[PDB]
Amino acid sequence: PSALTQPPSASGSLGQSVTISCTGTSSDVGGYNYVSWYQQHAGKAPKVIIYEVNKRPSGVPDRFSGSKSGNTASLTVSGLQAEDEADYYCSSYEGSDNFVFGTGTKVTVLGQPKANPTVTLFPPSSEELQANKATLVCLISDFYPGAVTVAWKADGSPVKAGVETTKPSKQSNNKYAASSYLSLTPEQWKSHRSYSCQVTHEGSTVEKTVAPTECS
Amino acid sequence: PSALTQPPSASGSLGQSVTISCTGTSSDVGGYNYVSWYQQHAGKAPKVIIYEVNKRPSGVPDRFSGSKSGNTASLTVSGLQAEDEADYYCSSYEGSDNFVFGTGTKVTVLGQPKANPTVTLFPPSSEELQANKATLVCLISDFYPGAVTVAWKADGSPVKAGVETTKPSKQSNNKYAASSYLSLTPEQWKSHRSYSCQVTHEGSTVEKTVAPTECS
Repeated sequence: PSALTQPPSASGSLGQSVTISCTGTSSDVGGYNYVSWYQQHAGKAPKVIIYEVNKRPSGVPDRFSGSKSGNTASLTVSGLQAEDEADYYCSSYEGSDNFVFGTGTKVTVLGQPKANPTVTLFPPSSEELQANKATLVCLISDFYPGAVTVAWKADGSPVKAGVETTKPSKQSNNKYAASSYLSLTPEQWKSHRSYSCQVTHEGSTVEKTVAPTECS
Repeated sequence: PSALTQPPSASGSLGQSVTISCTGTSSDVGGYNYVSWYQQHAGKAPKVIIYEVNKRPSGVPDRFSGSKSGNTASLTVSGLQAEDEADYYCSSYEGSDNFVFGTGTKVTVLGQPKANPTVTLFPPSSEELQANKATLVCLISDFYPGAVTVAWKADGSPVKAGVETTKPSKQSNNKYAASSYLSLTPEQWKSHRSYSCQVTHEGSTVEKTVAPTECS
């Protein structure tokens, strides 16, 4: 048997463009015209962007393009914008009711501005307290690239315990977002002068502090 | 569109019959009797394991039952093997220009006891408002298996905009954790009576309700 052959790397820079290969055989891509191009975000829906070798779906943007050339179908995504980072799989009709897929391509943009994160600290809410538990959410958002560390602090002295810190998702703007949490008893909470959230990105350190004051 | 609701996570032990749904919004009910179940394992690509409602593609093992009882496609793995662990996306071709995939269902083979999320909602920090910002963060912790839905409400109204759910991460306790933020303008924050955060997970659903209150 066999798959379909794409190469796993189509890198380009913004404004520019990229040109992905999907090679089949005269049994799938060669003979039938039904070659489709999926766009897929990390472990999210994929969707049809190209379907009958090349044609526009309506709500698919104006510049992903498909080509056929023998055993080979090609997507050329012209003009490159950030978000085009994805995984693009092809599909080729075989016969006797069966569709076969590709190795897929991870697409990468370059020249995307780097961002130092917005760091929002959240003190333990009123009800959290009424229930008698306390949690601190450091919301580390809007960064790029996706390397960022987190540290919490007792009071100057550190907190290397209690903390769970999710590691970085990607959002609607092709910028990354992560969070960190200190789970503590309100004892602990009302005991200390302040609890910090230190967040470290491409050399730019940020520290946000929280003191029992709140409004919550 | 996002027009085929699929569960966040399904799970069983080796031997359990795991049923999976694609519930379609209004549209072509009894109108696309042409739904397709597709796998994705980590790092592979989408093997379509069901076409035309109940039809098995070449070499799909008979375990992988399929039906569409009424508005609802229901795949059924009628004997869980380890390798069944995968994402599952349904699909519907609603007229040439329109291919739709379900939201996606993750199948886990039970490796820990099942553990429903602790939904904890944080309200805009006092200070943050002092800076004219409004952000809420729904924190979702300590769940298994790690595949969870999030929905927000502005007064029982899906807040469709400004939402940024992340992706499950392994916590040192070997359970998952996610978080959805919501960026807002102060005025809009006050101008709503309540805000809730509803997190769907394997039958259980948790919704946490929040409201504007002051200090200042």
